[PDB]
Amino acid sequence: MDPQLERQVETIRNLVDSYMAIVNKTVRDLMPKTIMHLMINNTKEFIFSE
Repeated sequence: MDPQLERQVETIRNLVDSYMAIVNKTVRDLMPKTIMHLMINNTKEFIFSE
């Protein structure tokens, strides 16, 4: 299967790397936004109002 698996393995690996690059961009973006929405702003609301 070496004539096939060699190419199939390389094909899959390149696809995985590209897709994971996209996922890393998305998570880097979401995390600061998620933290601000749920943690910092609620703290400001509590300190002023509660």
